[PDB]
Amino acid sequence: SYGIVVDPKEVVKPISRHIYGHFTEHLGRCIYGGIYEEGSPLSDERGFRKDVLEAVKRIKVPNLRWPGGNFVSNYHWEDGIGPKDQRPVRFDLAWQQEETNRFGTDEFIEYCREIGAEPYISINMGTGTLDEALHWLEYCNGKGNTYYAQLRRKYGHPEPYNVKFWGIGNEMYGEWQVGHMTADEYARAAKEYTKWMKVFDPTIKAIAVGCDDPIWNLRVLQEAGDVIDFISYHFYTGSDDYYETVSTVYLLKERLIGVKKLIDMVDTARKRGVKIALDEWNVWYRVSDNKLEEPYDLKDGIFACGVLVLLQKMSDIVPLANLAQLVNALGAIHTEKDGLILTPVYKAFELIVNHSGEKLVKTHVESETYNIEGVMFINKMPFSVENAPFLDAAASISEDGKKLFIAVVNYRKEDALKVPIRVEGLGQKKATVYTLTGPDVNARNTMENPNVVDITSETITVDTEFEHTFKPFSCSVIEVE
Amino acid sequence: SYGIVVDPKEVVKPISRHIYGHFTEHLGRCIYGGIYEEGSPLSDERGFRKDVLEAVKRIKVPNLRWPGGNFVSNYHWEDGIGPKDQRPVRFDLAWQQEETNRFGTDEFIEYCREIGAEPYISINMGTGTLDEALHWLEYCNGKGNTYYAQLRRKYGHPEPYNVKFWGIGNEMYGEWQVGHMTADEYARAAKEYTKWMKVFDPTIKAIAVGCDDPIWNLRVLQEAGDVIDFISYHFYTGSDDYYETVSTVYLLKERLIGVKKLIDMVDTARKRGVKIALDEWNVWYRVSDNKLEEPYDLKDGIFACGVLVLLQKMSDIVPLANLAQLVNALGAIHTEKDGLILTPVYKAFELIVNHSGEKLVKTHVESETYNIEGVMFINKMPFSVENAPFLDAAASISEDGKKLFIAVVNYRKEDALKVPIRVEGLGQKKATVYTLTGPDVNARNTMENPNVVDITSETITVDTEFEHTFKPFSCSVIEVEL
Amino acid sequence: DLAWQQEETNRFGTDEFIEYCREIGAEPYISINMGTGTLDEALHWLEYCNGKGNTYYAQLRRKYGHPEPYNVKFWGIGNEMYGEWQVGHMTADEYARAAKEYTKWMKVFDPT
Ligand SMILES: OC[C@@H]1O[C@@H](O)[C@H](O)[C@H]1O
Ligand SMILES: OC[C@@H]1O[C@@H](O)[C@H](O)[C@H]1O
Ligand SMILES: OC[C@@H]1O[C@@H](O)[C@H](O)[C@H]1O
Ligand SMILES: OC[C@@H]1O[C@@H](O)[C@H](O)[C@H]1O
Ligand SMILES: OC[C@@H]1O[C@@H](O)[C@H](O)[C@H]1O
Ligand SMILES: OC[C@@H]1O[C@@H](O)[C@H](O)[C@H]1O
Ligand SMILES: OC[C@@H]1O[C@@H](O)[C@H](O)[C@H]1O
Ligand SMILES: OC[C@@H]1O[C@@H](O)[C@H](O)[C@H]1O
Ligand SMILES: OC[C@@H]1O[C@@H](O)[C@H](O)[C@H]1O
Ligand SMILES: OC[C@@H]1O[C@@H](O)[C@H](O)[C@H]1O
Ligand SMILES: OC[C@@H]1O[C@@H](O)[C@H](O)[C@H]1O
Ligand SMILES: OC[C@@H]1O[C@@H](O)[C@H](O)[C@H]1O
Ligand SMILES: OC[C@@H]1O[C@@H](O)[C@H](O)[C@H]1O
Repeated sequence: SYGIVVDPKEVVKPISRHIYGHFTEHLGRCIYGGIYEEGSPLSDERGFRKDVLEAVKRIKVPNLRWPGGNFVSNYHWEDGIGPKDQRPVRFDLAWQQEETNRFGTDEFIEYCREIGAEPYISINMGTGTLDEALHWLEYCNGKGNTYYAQLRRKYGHPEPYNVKFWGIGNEMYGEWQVGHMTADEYARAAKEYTKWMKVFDPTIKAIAVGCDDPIWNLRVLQEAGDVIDFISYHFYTGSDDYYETVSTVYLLKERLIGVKKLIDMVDTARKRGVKIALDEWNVWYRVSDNKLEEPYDLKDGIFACGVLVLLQKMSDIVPLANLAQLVNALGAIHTEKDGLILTPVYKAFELIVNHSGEKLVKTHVESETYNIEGVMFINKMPFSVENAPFLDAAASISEDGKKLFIAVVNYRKEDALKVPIRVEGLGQKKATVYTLTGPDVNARNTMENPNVVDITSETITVDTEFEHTFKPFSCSVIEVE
Repeated sequence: SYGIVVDPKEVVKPISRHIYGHFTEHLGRCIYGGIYEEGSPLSDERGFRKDVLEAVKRIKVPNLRWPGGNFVSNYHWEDGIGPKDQRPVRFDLAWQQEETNRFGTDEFIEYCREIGAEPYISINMGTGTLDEALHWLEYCNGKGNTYYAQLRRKYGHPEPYNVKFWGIGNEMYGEWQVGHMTADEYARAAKEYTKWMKVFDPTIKAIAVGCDDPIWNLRVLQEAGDVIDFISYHFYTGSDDYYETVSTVYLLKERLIGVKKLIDMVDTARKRGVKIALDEWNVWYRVSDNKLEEPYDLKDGIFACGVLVLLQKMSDIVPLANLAQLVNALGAIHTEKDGLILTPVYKAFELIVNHSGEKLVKTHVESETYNIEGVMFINKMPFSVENAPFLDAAASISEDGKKLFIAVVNYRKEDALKVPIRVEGLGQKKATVYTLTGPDVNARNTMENPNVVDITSETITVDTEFEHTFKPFSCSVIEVEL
Repeated sequence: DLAWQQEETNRFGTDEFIEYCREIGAEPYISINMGTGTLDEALHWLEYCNGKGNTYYAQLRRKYGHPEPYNVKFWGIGNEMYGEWQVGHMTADEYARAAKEYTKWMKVFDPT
């Protein structure tokens, strides 16, 4: 009833490196007090929190999304460039804060270079214009003599930033968004912005706004599916119950398959190979204010491990994903003036991203399954999932072919699971198992106790067949050879 | 590389018995000269062709759809009831033929009763009205003193017919349909007709029209997803090329998953458990006239075996399917005045429905796969399929738990496959393999040679592990006592 | 009659009109009713006039005295359907769709 079979010689498909993306919005203390804090003793002279930097570098961010989120739909990017003391203070409608614009495009790009991430910029389609977006693109990517390319040089960067990922609006369907649009308006607008941005720089990838309204999605695909590269999906989940939280990995799975099928049903989109960008996702159900400082526990970190494992298996369909968000706001990392906490959501990335290959290999998993009905998100919406596995895994190998990584999530709350594992043609060797778990499903890290939830390692002896006991509510990578 | 592991003690889900249903339209010689031929030396006292009747009983039809198809969207069911001599001759717009109406509701129900099939009636939403559909339903199902219930009694049938399946229109999106509608029109009308019909008889199942247009499907699910029970899907396929034909089993599979996910995306539909009725499907690509006598070959019968195995594994999403059509028109069975021909499409049904269980059990298949880019249907539309298997299987067990059926399709065009099969906890014993096969991919049965493509039986010995050599382009059922 | 507010006895009808046409040597040109009429009703008029087979309305023309088809060549698909004075008047989109529908099925029955 439980077992795992891996064939390292059978490569199924690449795993897109962008599944491990992140997102920082100008919301609460995400940016100001989070990644950035002028005159914190913990910041360098650019204002970057150095302790945050060290934690972000450790999870090897492939791409970073900015600046929103709801914020970008009332953000004018030119307010954020040039001599800092000359930048206007603006009232942000989305989260109802004064915004000083001291963190703006050039500082965001500097932050990306620092951490090694590809910038992923979202444009303003609420109060912004086509010209305004093309100017932002020209500023970042232009290598000619246009005014905004010159302006980037004048402000201290001769070389183009080459921003590759551009988000065509944020959540333009929602009544909460400034300048929100109907399906027809947004679909025509997404086609218009995308096609002209691509006339200026044909190398960019454009992410168009998707949601759960299947008519919305289809209008977007029908109208813009000849020029866009992704349609985005946002997924937020969770409740006080353990199984109700972690099972929604498998709800997310069905949601994604649905969006994929929509793409399949629009010839031009199916033919260009439009894909999905899961560009916002996390647990989010406890907090509902303008700071969103959700206190993640181990339960939430197991959900996060389950998503990363899922994306390794589905990255051909969903090559771009971005946890919402990096710091403080729905934060993987929580900061205080005098330190930081690494939540179990952070730990999920610290585990998977440091123990994972570039190619997915044939993995066949035997598992008991369960059915569940629960609630999710801040409004406690009911959902159900059928046949969610208690045990799930994905095996990957490194580019060179020297290392095998078997990630295993044991969702069982109540019991450890002894699992026979088979690996075809594997010698008999030593391997390290890295395990994320904690003392109970509501365990948390604090300033006082920063490692209640942490990754432990043990050496084990491995063969073509072997068994391993996986603790309850845990995720482990068996790193071999 | 190729292998099959079955666990007969792990029951995955039931297999809906309605996946093997059939469809007879008033099209060309499907009815007149097909199932029904008044005065033929081959017909009984009701005018039913007896040779056809024997062939239809052999495939254990679980439900039979009638009378269309494009036909029904200009059919007035009252034209086909009462003393046959007084039924009016009509010009059928769909297929441009005079319809004498000598085969109508009472004859159809009698036909269904004779073959043991549940009737499935489509209603006319092209030229018909709400009243007219209500009256048809009252005639068939009314147990009271209403005019139409009394009329059914008067014409010789006191007991109500209890027709369970009702088709809410046919292909109402297509410009070829008489009275075709926009999506918003049809979605509102489907809601209106279904809801009042269920006020008269809450026990019926309503099938609403779906297609390949996702906006159409979603209007229908959004507007009527609170009252309909199924959304229908039609699937026609085929080309001259062997792989282009059989691989579209797997195009269908993705089309179905598509429509299922549309249902998932409409909360009222999803919560009501709205399913798919694949209520027309076949190979159709050679003939384009008003008679549609598509000359099915073995390649086409292999596509059909592939669909039935697929439906065994997906019947929880697609519990109702109907091959189009039973006789002559896209015909599984082809008739002439002096006999009939069983096509390999008919043989697919002969094989699977006689050798299959009621519950699907755990079946893991190893198979090499292939990708293809082809054309399909009379207009040769391009399609592509990714990772179609060369080998597929579904294992099922009988209701009592005492017979195992392992259906296996070898799609390879040229080579036999010796496949290792494991059945968990099986003793060593004898079993029978029933195999639908023929000499080449284009083989056909004829009047002169009715058995070129047919089902063979042989004893083999099985055990917990055994092997069997499966002919190329063949389907087999290994039937085992447990 | 709603259009001219008169009692219409119908003592002059299709058969008398055709007979009048044959008397004067004119091709009949018949306008159909798209106000209170239906597609079936138009098709039945056409079948009565032009059918040469065994359809109910062809037989009906024979029963009333005229075994040979009338072969009416000109059919008016509606009259002034845009006008508010017309019974059952239509918008452009409604009339356009209906004209296509009536015309195409009438021509399936008689393509001449
Ligand atoms: O991540 C918080 C908010 O979630 C989504 O509703 C918005 O795009 C973002 O501003
Ligand atoms: O803000 C998170 C939201 O919950 C869903 O309704 C919104 O569309 C999704 O983006
Ligand atoms: O109820 C709204 C919830 O917000 C979204 O992320 C969840 O998917 C949606 O179901
Ligand atoms: O094969 C299972 C799912 O159905 C397909 O359409 C999706 O691409 C895939 O992830
Ligand atoms: O498993 C833990 C990760 O692997 C190491 O390289 C990272 O620094 C460490 O945190
Ligand atoms: O501690 C875990 C770190 O990640 C591993 O890859 C490093 O070698 C190991 O020391
Ligand atoms: O739910 C599907 C049903 O399961 C079987 O028991 C019935 O015969 C079949 O029609
Ligand atoms: O079965 C042939 C025709 O195919 C479909 O187009 C129609 O519903 C049916 O009349
Ligand atoms: O008649 C078969 C047809 O080809 C497809 O476009 C139609 O919708 C389908 O019903
Ligand atoms: O021309 C298209 C073919 O008719 C339909 O049945 C096929 O599915 C459709 O793709
Ligand atoms: O047939 C099983 C299909 O696989 C999944 O991708 C769909 O949700 C489910 O209907
Ligand atoms: O395998 C063929 C079928 O099994 C027997 O009952 C059927 O009559 C026979 O034709
Ligand atoms: O002939 C094959 C028929 O199918 C079986 O069930 C019958 O016994 C067998 O004779």
